[PDB]
Amino acid sequence: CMEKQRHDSFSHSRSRINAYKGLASPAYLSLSSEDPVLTALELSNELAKLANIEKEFKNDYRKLSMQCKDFVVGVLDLCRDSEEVEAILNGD
Amino acid sequence: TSLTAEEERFLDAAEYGNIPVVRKMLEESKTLNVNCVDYMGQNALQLAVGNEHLEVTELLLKKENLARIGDALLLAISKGYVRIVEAILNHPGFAASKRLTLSPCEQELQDDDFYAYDEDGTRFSPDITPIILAAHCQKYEVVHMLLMKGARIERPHDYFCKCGDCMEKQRHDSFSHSRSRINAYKGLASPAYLSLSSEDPVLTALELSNELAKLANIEKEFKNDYRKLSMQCKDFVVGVLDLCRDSEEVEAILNGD
Ligand SMILES: [Zn+2]
Ligand SMILES: [Zn+2]
Repeated sequence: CMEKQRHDSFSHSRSRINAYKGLASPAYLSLSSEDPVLTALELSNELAKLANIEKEFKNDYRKLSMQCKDFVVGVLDLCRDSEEVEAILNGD
Repeated sequence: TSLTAEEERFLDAAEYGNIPVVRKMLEESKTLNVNCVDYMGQNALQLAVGNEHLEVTELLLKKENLARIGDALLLAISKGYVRIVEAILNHPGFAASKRLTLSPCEQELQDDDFYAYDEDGTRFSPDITPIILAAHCQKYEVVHMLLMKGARIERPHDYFCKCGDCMEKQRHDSFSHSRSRINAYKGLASPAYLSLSSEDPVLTALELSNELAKLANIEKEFKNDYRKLSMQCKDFVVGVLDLCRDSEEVEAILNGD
């Protein structure tokens, strides 16, 4: 990370933004791992913290956290049974 | 894939609509059961219904023992395949049973995979009947067809009802109960269902709008849904009024018989 930071820091930030944009994809969120709603919530929190820290690409990280929030609310929304609602509102 | 070569050929012929190939495969073949489905795929009937093939769907429906016929009907109703809907309704399963009128969840013991979908659930909510789905889509032709069969969207009971059926539904899965009530009212408040449901549809729309507004006051949880449905009824009333071009039509709309 330090070697990447020494030269071309702008490309370093761009690469981090692109990697998080890949992680915060609804497709990647759903197909990446089991319990994708918890993963989406944790990733959204991490993106919000990074938006606080960076203070330069704040709109990008806010957009990505919005994508994660949209994924969480969309996964919740499609529930049509109470058991699905209970499973989403609390895991194993 | 657990499927064999001949059933793979039949499935691709049905999905791509190769009517001669499907007819050759399904006629006088000991093997190649018609209701062969992939592990996580679609039935031959579902393939021939999702892509409009009235001839292929009719050939599939010719076989007496076919699975997920109700799912094929729901797929055709969700779309505009009026001829496919008519063909599926002409099947002896719908004609000589209470299957069409009642919802997939509460029609019968539902042991047979009539309305069933790929593996676990149904294509739509288990509470959505064919007529409710048609009203949802505002399919005027399909709504009229289902009405001619006697399939009418039954009005849900009062919010404070205390009968045995409503209480039993309330005891477990109350969220699904509320979802079913919302879907039934969405079917009732369809402009298509409002117009084609009964005589004097403007009065029916006004009364239904008032009932929906009262329910929005009472529920305080799905207030936006009931406000949207009452807005749909108000739009229907104003639209029916608007199309008047003669004073007699205006007088008839502004006061009934
Ligand atoms: Zn590092
Ligand atoms: Zn009741």
